[PDB]
Amino acid sequence: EEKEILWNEAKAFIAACYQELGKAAEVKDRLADIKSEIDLTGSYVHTKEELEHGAKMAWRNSNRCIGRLFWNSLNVIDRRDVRTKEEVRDALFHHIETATNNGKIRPTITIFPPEEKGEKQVEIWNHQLIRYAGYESDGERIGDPASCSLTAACEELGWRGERTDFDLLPLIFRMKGDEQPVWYELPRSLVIEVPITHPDIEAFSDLELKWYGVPIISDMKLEVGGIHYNAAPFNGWYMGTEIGARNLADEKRYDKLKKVASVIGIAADYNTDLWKDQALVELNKAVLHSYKKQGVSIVDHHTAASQFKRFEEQAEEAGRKLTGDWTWLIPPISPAATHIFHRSYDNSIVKPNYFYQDKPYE
Amino acid sequence: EEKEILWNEAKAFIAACYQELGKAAEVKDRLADIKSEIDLTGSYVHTKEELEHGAKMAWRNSNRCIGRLFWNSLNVIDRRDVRTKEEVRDALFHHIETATNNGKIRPTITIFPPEEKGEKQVEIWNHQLIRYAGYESDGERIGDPASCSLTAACEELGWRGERTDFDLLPLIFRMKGDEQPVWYELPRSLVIEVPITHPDIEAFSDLELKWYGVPIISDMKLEVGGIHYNAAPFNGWYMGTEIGARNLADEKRYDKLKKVASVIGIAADYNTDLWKDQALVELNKAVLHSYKKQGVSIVDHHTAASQFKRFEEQAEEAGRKLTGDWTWLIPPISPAATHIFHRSYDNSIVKPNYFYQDKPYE
Ligand code: HEM
Ligand code: HEM
Ligand SMILES: Cc1cc(N)nc(CCc2cncc(CCc3cc(C)nc(N)c3)c2)c1
Ligand SMILES: Cc1cc(N)nc(CCc2cncc(CCc3cc(C)nc(N)c3)c2)c1
Ligand SMILES: C[C@H](O)[C@H](O)[C@H]1CNc2nc(N)[nH]c(=O)c2N1
Ligand SMILES: C[C@H](O)[C@H](O)[C@H]1CNc2nc(N)[nH]c(=O)c2N1
Ligand SMILES: [Cl-]
Ligand SMILES: [Cl-]
Repeated sequence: EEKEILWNEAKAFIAACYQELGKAAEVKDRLADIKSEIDLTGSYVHTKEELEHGAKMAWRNSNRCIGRLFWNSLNVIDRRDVRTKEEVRDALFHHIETATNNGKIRPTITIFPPEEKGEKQVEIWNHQLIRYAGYESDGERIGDPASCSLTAACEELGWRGERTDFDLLPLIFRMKGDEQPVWYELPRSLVIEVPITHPDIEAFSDLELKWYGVPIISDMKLEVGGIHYNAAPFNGWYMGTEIGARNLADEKRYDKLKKVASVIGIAADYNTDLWKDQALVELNKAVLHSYKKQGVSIVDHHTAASQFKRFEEQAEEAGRKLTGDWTWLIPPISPAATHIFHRSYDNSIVKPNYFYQDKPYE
Repeated sequence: EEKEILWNEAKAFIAACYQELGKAAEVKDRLADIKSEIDLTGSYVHTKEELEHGAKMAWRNSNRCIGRLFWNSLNVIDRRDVRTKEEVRDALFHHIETATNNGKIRPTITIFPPEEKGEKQVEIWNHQLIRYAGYESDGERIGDPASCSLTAACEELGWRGERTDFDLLPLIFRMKGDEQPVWYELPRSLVIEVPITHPDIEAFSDLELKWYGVPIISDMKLEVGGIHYNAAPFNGWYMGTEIGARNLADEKRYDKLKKVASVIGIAADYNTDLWKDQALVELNKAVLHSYKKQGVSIVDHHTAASQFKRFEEQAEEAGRKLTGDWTWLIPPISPAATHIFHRSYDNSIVKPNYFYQDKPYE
């Protein structure tokens, strides 16, 4: 039953992948080899080209990603050879280091062994390799509320945070065979952080805001040709809105708009003053300014939308059918100022692709 | 064939309408009367209660409307008795006058005779009873580009605009039997306009911006129980974003962001400065300020979203299933600051409702 699914997804992937690579003739043989490998081993193994390209195709088919223009420049690290929790840990450390690149962020994915019989070889508990801890107890909210579950789950296993608003969560993952996951404290020399300051408002530094430079997603499954790489952390650079309009602005997150309104010298009393809208912009101006001033890669939503437009154009020219999720593609600040707002997108799911998978804890 | 459709939509509407009104017992008889009326006349006629309520239900089911909270306070004018183009003209004049109410805008709908055999008795060419003319010739763009087709169609019939950026388009509609539509110049004493000024920036008045106070939609069909009221102009007040983030901001409209950026003293050179986002807010602050300062009703998107939330709550409490269009419900400025952004809506179409119908010209 399962070997039928795997076989059909393999035929589809190889025939398409080799067509884009220009190896349409090599399809016939590679198919037969796969047919035997699935017949005997129950699962086939990707070549380095198939894996590297399949990961690039997956990014290209991420309907909710606005930065898909550079899908073909994805730096792919093949760590399907790891067996010990030290190799995995070091691989995670390396990914952070190489992807950060002193600030010149490289879109990188590290690929660990896939699910064998649906059985995870590696199980990463982090949603992002670099994230801030969250604490909620006695009506006291500290840090990132979105990380409350993982933080508590980490603290159930002997980890303890300093209870600042920006405690670096440890790398926590579980091996196949192990009943409990292990956790490792993040070497702070590997983590670039950016303090948020305003280009013309010196009082903005009184807010003492900051964020990590590199978003490394580690809660999604890379699916390539029937093979399920559940542990494949990937990263790009930030679109400024993600930090200033969601992470630091949301009431369910850092909730900083009232404090931002105070330091910029506007009242936060009346809706018709649009103080939230005004605070949102200045905060986002501060974020972009701070990242550029530090030398950490970042993109504004207007530039990102322009890049995504070229991606649309590039897609049509290559004969590729375009897919996208309008609700996620539009930026949370001035969405009507982008071309994305004024056109529709097909939200059909095309494989290879990245799929969200629920965490073992909460 | 048709009389089957009309009969089923009549059963559904009357049984539901009379249930909400508390006249569930009167359903049985009224149904039978309708059954005979459709049998003989080919179409039935609504009572004043059924029409008034059906129009309120239609507003309540407008998935793309954020201001549905006050659906039950809709002022319904029943002008199904008009026969001459003077009665229709005066009815249109009256609607404008009563709905404006010196600035205290009343949500009002004027209902003209429905399509008889699918044949329109009245055919309104305006998209809004009050709108600005648009001119495009010799690379010269004047007025509202969205109104270019109608403006040219009006000028084909002897009308001529002064070619300012805010020429009031004439009321233009066609009668059943007439081959051509008639046009009437709008009595300017009936039209409230609001000059746009900034609360703290005196240089904003140098832009010489303004907009009409009342949006009166006249391009949609009111469908109530199988009956098609193609000509039923309705109005509410403005949500500030509609004027400042779409009408005056869009490149395909008035395209004022660069000029707004200049008068507020910011550079319009770099994307990372977020000058578009910053200009958008200040322009929208100016719009809300100008309407409140003049005494013309208006709502900000934050207040509107709060009102729409009560509508959601009211819906659940009444046992009513909620329907909405997320893509239209979110405001084009700071959408993530509203609850609407963080929840989903069923975009199912429930009747009675308002349906868009293409204009006879372009
Ligand atoms: C080059 C820098 C990149 C930028 C600026 C970017 C931008 C974004 C943004 C803004 C989102 C939506 C976040 C939200 O508002 O919720 C997103 C989603 C996503 N991006 Fe990208 N992205 C980048 C690189 C990548 C890379 C390298 C991959 C993987 C190969 C990727 C795959 C995805 C996926 C899978 C999602 C959806 C995640 C989910 O389910 O929520 N992106 N991207
Ligand atoms: C009370 C004041 C009202 C406000 C503030 C309001 C607000 C809005 C807004 C913002 C939109 C979307 C416009 C856009 O962004 O494209 C909308 C759409 C709509 N509203 Fe309302 N509305 C109001 C009253 C009414 C009334 C009185 C009716 C009719 C009974 C109505 C029916 C609709 C319909 C049918 C649409 C969709 C029109 C289309 O197809 O584009 N609304 N409303
Ligand atoms: C590679 C990459 C780059 C970038 N700039 N942003 C992202 C998205 C980051 C991101 C941040 N916060 C939240 C999410 C979504 C979380 C999420 C949660 C659930 C339940 N289902 C989903 N499909 C997704 C994504 C990814
Ligand atoms: C009663 C009412 C109040 C209000 N504040 N806004 C509206 C919507 C006004 C409005 C302005 N510009 C454009 C539109 C949509 C035009 C439109 C165009 C097409 C092709 N299909 C549609 N369904 C709709 C609506 C209606
Ligand atoms: C494709 C997209 O859903 C469509 O163009 C919607 C987007 N949201 C919108 N929002 C508003 N206010 N008005 C519109 O016409 C639209 N159009
Ligand atoms: C219901 C709604 O479509 C859903 O919550 C979407 C809206 N758009 C979004 N946009 C972003 N950036 N992130 C999200 O998680 C969502 N969620
Ligand atoms: Cl993030
Ligand atoms: Cl309008």
